[PDB]
Amino acid sequence: LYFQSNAMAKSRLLLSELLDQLSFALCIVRNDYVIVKVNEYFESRVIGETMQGKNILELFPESADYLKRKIDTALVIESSSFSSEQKPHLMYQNLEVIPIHSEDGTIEHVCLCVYDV
Amino acid sequence: FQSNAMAKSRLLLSELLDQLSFALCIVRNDYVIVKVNEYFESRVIFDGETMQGKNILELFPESADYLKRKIDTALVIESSSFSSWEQKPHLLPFKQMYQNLEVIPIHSEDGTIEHVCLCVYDVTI
Amino acid sequence: ENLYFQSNAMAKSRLLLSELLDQLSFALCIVRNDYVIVKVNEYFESRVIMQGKNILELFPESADYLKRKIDTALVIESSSFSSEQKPLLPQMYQNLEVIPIHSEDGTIEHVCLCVYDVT
Amino acid sequence: FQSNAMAKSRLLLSELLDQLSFALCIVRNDYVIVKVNEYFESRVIFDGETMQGKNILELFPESADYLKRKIDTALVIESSSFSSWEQKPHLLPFEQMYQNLEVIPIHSEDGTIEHVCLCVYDVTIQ
Repeated sequence: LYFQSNAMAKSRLLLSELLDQLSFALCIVRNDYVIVKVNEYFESRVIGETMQGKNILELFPESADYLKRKIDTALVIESSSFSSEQKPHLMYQNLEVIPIHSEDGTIEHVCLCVYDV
Repeated sequence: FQSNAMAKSRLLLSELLDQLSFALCIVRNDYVIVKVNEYFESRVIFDGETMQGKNILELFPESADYLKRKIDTALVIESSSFSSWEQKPHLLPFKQMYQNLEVIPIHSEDGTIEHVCLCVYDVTI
Repeated sequence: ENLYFQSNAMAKSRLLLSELLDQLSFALCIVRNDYVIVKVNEYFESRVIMQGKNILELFPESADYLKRKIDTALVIESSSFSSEQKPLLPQMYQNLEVIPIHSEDGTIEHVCLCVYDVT
Repeated sequence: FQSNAMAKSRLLLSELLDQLSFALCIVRNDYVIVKVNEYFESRVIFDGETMQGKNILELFPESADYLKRKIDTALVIESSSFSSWEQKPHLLPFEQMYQNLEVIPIHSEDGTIEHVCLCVYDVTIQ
């Protein structure tokens, strides 16, 4: 580590570890279950043409029951959820669902985050 | 209220990680791959498992010429180098834009370069 | 952010890294049953005016709240993510996280403390 | 138990951020400070509010000579530079350790270099 090159490498390595640790899947779903926004991370690590602008329940029917509920919950109770095996075609995965309030106060969107464990 | 706060937070975090992500690979003197990061794995047809202990020149022959010169430069002048990617066959896909390549020598206890570190970055203009 | 020149890209890259670290930055120390501090963040030390001191002796106004939260974790043997604090450590909220540390035997000799900021 | 998984996790993260953190400062081409890290503030006598709209060369006079040569290099050769901090008085106050300095020019739409970025990195040997 006496050479500046080594220091440089260390940094790059550490940043790579930090980034790979915080890496998570993210998309935003409209209240008709369509995706208005997604991670390069989600798109590059799961399951046609592109995820942007289509149905989540139809993209992952293997967990469409589980998903509908977790989304439906958010927009009705209007709060975040946090769930505990595997819930996507990517020990397991954790899911987080945040409702997004419009300026009037109505939810028309939820944020979906899946974390690898 | 607190919901948009959480949402905006996850959104921001996500957007920084997407913009800071880069490919990283470590190779021996013989151009044998010893380490690779998740971003690298996901942008080549190969898994990191098969790539372990393979020669990067052999694994990517369309970029071998360019890559060898770049690695060899770092081995001989004994210092890191940073530049955009000169040669038309890119090692990695992009997903007008371009790619920077960084090459960093790793010195042994004795002083000699025994590994070198490659990082590829993606820029959109 | 006129990223056509390569120097501009590097500067963007650094500013972004800086932004991320600012975001993730938090205060961490580790105390034992004595309430003595045996480990602490550079972040923590650079943000309050430390190793070997008593966490309660250091922050007098908060001492009441701090003891509770520490002693909770070790009795439940589980974690305590919480906000509530009035008299916390140097509105703009500060969330607190306490995590027990099971020693080789199984009994808890330490807890981790984490304080976070929010805009 | 699960408790140790969380602790080690926070410790890991915490030690990663300690090692990746660096001081960052943007200066106009007349040496006037435009933007600065929280991490930079914490390690100088000044605070961010006070520093903004002031000349770096005036704020750290014992370092001005070295800093001007570094910033001017960027300004004239139109390129970034990276080296250890070579002058005896270090800008920032942090088993021997040493500091690295990176100067990066920033081009305007026109082409002209109107700001430069400064980043000070801390290394630790042995």
